Amino acid sequence: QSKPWNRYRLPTTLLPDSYNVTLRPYLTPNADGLYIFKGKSIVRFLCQEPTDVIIIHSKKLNYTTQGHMVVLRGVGDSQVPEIDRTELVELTEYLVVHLKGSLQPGHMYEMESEFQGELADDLAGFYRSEYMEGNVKKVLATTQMQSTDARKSFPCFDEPAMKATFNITLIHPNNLTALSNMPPKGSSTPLAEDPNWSVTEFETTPVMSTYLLAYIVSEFQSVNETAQNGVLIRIWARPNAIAEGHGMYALNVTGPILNFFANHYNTSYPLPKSDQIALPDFNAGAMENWGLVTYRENALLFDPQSSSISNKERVVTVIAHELAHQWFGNLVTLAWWNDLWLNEGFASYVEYLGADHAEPTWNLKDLIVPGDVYRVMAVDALASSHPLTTPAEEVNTPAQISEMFDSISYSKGASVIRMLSNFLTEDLFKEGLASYLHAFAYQNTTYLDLWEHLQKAVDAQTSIRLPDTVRAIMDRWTLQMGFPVITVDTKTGNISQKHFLLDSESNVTRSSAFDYLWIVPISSIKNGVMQDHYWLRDVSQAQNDLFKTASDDWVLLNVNVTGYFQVNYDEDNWRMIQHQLQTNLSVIPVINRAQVIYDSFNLATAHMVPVTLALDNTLFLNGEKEYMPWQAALSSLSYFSLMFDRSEVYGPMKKYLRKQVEPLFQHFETLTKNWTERPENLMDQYSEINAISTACSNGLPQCENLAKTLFDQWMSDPENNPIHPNLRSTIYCNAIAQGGQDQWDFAWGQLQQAQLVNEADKLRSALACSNEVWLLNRYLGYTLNPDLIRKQDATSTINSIASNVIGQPLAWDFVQSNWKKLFQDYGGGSFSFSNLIQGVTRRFSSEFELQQLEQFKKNNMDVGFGSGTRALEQALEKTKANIKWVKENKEVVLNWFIEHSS
Ligand SMILES: *[C@@H]1O[C@H](CO)[C@@H](O[C@@H]2O[C@H](CO)[C@@H](O[C@@H]3O[C@H](CO)[C@@H](O)[C@H](O)[C@H]3NC(C)=O)[C@H](O)[C@H]2NC(C)=O)[C@H](O)[C@H]1NC(C)=O
Ligand SMILES: *[C@@H]1O[C@H](CO)[C@@H](O[C@@H]2O[C@H](CO)[C@@H](O[C@@H]3O[C@H](CO)[C@@H](O)[C@H](O)[C@H]3NC(C)=O)[C@H](O)[C@H]2NC(C)=O)[C@H](O)[C@H]1NC(C)=O
Ligand SMILES: *[C@@H]1O[C@H](CO)[C@@H](O[C@@H]2O[C@H](CO)[C@@H](O[C@@H]3O[C@H](CO)[C@@H](O)[C@H](O)[C@H]3NC(C)=O)[C@H](O)[C@H]2NC(C)=O)[C@H](O)[C@H]1NC(C)=O
Ligand SMILES: *[C@@H]1O[C@H](CO)[C@@H](O[C@@H]2O[C@H](CO)[C@@H](O)[C@H](O)[C@H]2NC(C)=O)[C@H](O)[C@H]1NC(C)=O
Ligand SMILES: *[C@@H]1O[C@H](CO)[C@@H](O[C@@H]2O[C@H](CO)[C@@H](O)[C@H](O)[C@H]2NC(C)=O)[C@H](O)[C@H]1NC(C)=O
Ligand SMILES: *[C@@H]1O[C@H](CO)[C@@H](O[C@@H]2O[C@H](CO)[C@@H](O)[C@H](O)[C@H]2NC(C)=O)[C@H](O)[C@H]1NC(C)=O
Ligand SMILES: *[C@@H]1O[C@H](CO)[C@@H](O[C@@H]2O[C@H](CO)[C@@H](O)[C@H](O)[C@H]2NC(C)=O)[C@H](O)[C@H]1NC(C)=O
Ligand SMILES: *[C@@H]1O[C@H](CO)[C@@H](O[C@@H]2O[C@H](CO)[C@@H](O)[C@H](O)[C@H]2NC(C)=O)[C@H](O)[C@H]1NC(C)=O
Ligand SMILES: *[C@@H]1O[C@H](CO)[C@@H](O[C@@H]2O[C@H](CO)[C@@H](O)[C@H](O)[C@H]2NC(C)=O)[C@H](O)[C@H]1NC(C)=O
Ligand SMILES: *[C@@H]1O[C@H](CO)[C@@H](O)[C@H](O)[C@H]1NC(C)=O
Ligand SMILES: *[C@@H]1O[C@H](CO)[C@@H](O)[C@H](O)[C@H]1NC(C)=O
Ligand SMILES: [Zn+2]
Repeated sequence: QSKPWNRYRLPTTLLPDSYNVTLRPYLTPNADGLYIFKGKSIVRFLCQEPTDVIIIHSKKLNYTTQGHMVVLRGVGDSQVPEIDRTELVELTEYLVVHLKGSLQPGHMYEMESEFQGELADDLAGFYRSEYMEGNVKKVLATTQMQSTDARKSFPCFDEPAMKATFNITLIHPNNLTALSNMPPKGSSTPLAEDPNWSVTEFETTPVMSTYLLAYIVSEFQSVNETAQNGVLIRIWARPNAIAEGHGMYALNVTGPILNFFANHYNTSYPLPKSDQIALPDFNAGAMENWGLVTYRENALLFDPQSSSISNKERVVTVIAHELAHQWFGNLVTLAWWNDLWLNEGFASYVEYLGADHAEPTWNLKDLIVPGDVYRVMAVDALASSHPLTTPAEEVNTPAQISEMFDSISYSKGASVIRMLSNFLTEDLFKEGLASYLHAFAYQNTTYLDLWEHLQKAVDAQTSIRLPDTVRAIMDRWTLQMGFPVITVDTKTGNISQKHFLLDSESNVTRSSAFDYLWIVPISSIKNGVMQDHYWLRDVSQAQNDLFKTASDDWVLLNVNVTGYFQVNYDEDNWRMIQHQLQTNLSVIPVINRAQVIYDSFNLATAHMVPVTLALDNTLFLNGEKEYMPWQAALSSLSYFSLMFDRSEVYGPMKKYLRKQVEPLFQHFETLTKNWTERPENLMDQYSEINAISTACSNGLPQCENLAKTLFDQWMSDPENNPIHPNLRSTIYCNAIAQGGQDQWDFAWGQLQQAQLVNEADKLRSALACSNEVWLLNRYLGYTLNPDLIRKQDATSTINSIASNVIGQPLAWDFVQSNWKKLFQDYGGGSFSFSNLIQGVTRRFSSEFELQQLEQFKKNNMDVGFGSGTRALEQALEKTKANIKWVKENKEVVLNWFIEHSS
């Protein structure tokens, strides 16, 4: 038999009841420059099955406990066995307490320890974060337990189902504020041994998972609101950020969001208070710690004076996402990491619902389609994809756990759950969801538990009828990878499904229990009129008159793309759809106007329609005012720009896009009153942003003029920037492009003195738009100077230069030549050679450029490629694919653009 301390999963012989944890960060280094934290903990646990060994998680902790690493006591009048020895097993991250006798079933024990670890700047466990206020480097102490890092802060049974209550105490400098999951018990008191420190105890948590604990010591201040029901709401940030009002939007939306979810979940917010904190350079983005959610600054803070509308959208949705978890994930927790998709998928879906409550005019629910659905289909339409579900017994190590957090989990998770809610109807979905939350509150679940509760709700009504059980249906979408293309022959109404792969030559080797057949919910509209709903059963082919048309009619499947699939038609039907969009576009829902474009380009890639059919699907856009369909086109064509923008194809492409976008440009010119005032709602602001971007980058003289006027204006009065934050990135870029070193030097100055990251980002990126070789090269010369360009921004800046058709050869030469600086930057901070390689080689699409990539690889003898080693092979393989796609497409595409550019 194997020794349990060499297994990655904990025994089930002992379960925790409750913990006391006292942590003390030392925010002053020890002289060799080491930061530490000290801790003391007691865990009370119950013996379920007799055992002579206590196995608990511990990671990078030194123990200073008197005697062995722990002291062990009986609770009440329980006797305790003597300890034989305590040992640390690093691989499985265990503290192992060998006893001289056995613990007894039904008895409770208390295990006490004293310990310390590094308070490292490593964003893991209890860690430090350094940042600037004026001339002073500030250091705060914060946490990130997700997923398996609670054990790095104190010894604990560190699996999500082993829930317990926690009594947290922080010992901290007396002028700093201490925060945790729960409110403080009362006022802090001086530490007797050194009154320069204070002691803050927090109220007992509810029964909860280790990965959701948080505790923070900082100088941060807050804005506050007390909801009607007494729930205290705070936004925490740097003193200067709070003073500038940058927390106000977050504060504005939080209350409405929490209220939405309490109703949505039919369950009261389970905590006395809600803290949200903006952390500078929090690389994890956001973390849903129960009652103390952490965010990176740019995710939580908003500056009205400098920030675009998309910045506002990012804030409200990120908040909605993390707050969703305060019920789904935190109150009811998935028993194991193999089910992470359900948790993350669920939040990734309802983030739109919660945000929609806060901003009900913005139509935010739509954004899941571009943002998650089409995003994840790009990777789920590969042979190298994977099922949402993973057997629990395959997910053991901290590395395997981390692999759970990917695109499939979040975005497909969101997509399939949204499909589910839609085919059940939302009211039914909510009833099952409430039932599930009430049944399992403060406990753990698998996805089968959710299915079971949804089934209960289905079985309790008569109106919604399904072709099979909730499980059986969802099994098709969760146990196998990928998704079907549904193809309709409208002459007969024959309808088929096959596993959709972008690469029509690809070999799938992952087998499916279902032979890649799905049970598919199919909505459809015929001549602008909703039809009866239809289910494709697990068959390759079927027939229904729902999908059979006359010659003047059209049909269109998957209304609003609720279903996780793409749709192809016979050419006649495609043409009727096209005719419709050409003559009265408003007959077809805006999301579907986008879909037509998204799907057909994917179908063209897969060789299932000709590419010209996809391009025909953009012809209607000259009368399209709305954001989404235009965004579908821009996303689908960016590859065409990337392949062709150095070729004869490019002039007719530009000309075609100029023709298409001119009327939209004109529309907004009037609507915005000569560009003085933005459109009202989000979608229209977005459409305007894209229209100006598209107009300018394609050389519409009117947009070019606008950019010069505004940038000249700004330059004549630097302190009063006349350019609305929504339009900044285009106007900066186009105007630098048009100009010389005057514009360039001016924007360089602004960059150097910018206080706000986002504005710095815009400037950095616009500077790459110059059409002077000498400026781009000089600029390249700065990117490795950490005085002029932050290191974490160097490869980004190089990529932006590479993106400039003129800066392509300059960047490539620069990367080649200074590659001999992996050995400055695999050592001194990561660097992401991987993203740099992809960026600078993205364009490569000929034999000659392939020969160059090869010849550059012949610098294998030493230096190698570091974290970009795999990227470089991807590059050579992507280039081969580009070579092949350009030979197949260049002629057909050139002539289509010539033909349609007037
Ligand atoms: C986990 O932390 C809890 C909070 O520190 C502990 O509970 C507290 O124990 C204290 C003493 O052990 C009690 O404080 C006072 O101490 C005096 C000492 O002279 C005692 O007489 C008193 O009982 C007590 N105060 C009063 C008003 O009587 C606290 O009563 C108590 N706090 C609580 C219960 O909220 C837990 O003991 C500790 N857990 C373990 C396993 O050690
Ligand atoms: C947890 O305990 C670890 C093992 O006891 C500590 O790791 C040791 O850190 C020492 C530095 O504190 C290093 O030893 C020497 O330190 C002296 C002065 O600090 C220096 O003169 C030497 O350069 C250094 N010796 C060497 C060979 O570098 C040890 O490197 C290191 N030992 C091991 C086995 O890793 C941790 O510091 C300690 N952590 C905490 C938070 O308490
Ligand atoms: C958090 O919510 C607050 C309350 O809803 C918002 O406060 C609103 O700020 C608006 C922008 O500053 C103000 O709108 C207009 O500002 C112009 C500029 O001077 C004035 O001419 C207008 O008179 C004024 N509004 C009106 C209706 O005349 C609002 O005054 C103000 N609304 C309220 C109710 O106080 C915050 O904007 C919001 N914070 C963020 C970051 O979104
Ligand atoms: C954490 O604090 C809580 C709340 O004070 C402690 O809960 C008490 O537990 C004791 C001993 O089990 C019971 O007698 C009390 O009735 C509990 N009080 C409440 C309000 O539940 C809990 O024991 C503490 N945890 C640890 C490990 O000491
Ligand atoms: C908390 O107290 C510490 C110690 O007095 C203050 O930290 C000093 O701040 C000054 C600037 O005012 C620096 O020049 C010192 O080097 C700091 N010392 C240390 C160890 O950081 C700190 O400013 C106080 N913070 C608050 C919010 O009151
Ligand atoms: C959970 O939902 C139930 C059902 O809507 C709520 O209870 C209903 O509340 C309405 C509101 O006036 C009453 O008229 C109904 O008679 C109630 N139905 C039942 C079965 O009691 C309940 O308020 C919700 N709970 C939470 C915490 O949101
Ligand atoms: C994981 O969650 C399950 C429920 O999904 C917990 O099992 C329940 O425990 C409660 C309260 O102690 C009992 O009332 C139920 O009868 C149990 N349901 C079961 C066993 O199916 C289980 O305790 C949780 N696991 C851990 C380690 O806490
Ligand atoms: C639509 O589907 C039907 C089958 O369900 C196809 O009709 C069959 O054609 C085969 C040709 O070998 C005949 O042997 C069968 O007897 C036909 N079944 C009938 C007529 O009911 C038809 O070809 C399909 N048409 C499409 C996909 O355009
Ligand atoms: C398709 O999505 C659109 C939104 O893009 C839905 O239109 C919404 O309809 C509801 C009910 O009338 C209204 O609350 C919203 O005002 C509508 N928004 C807009 C922008 O029109 C439409 O309901 C969806 N269609 C289907 C069949 O689900
Ligand atoms: C897939 O197997 C086929 C055999 O039909 C082979 O021709 C092809 O090269 C293989 N690999 C790819 C990526 O197409
Ligand atoms: C276009 O269709 C919409 C929705 O069916 C309708 O209300 C509108 O009258 C139509 N417009 C024209 C110009 O026919
Ligand atoms: Zn999440």
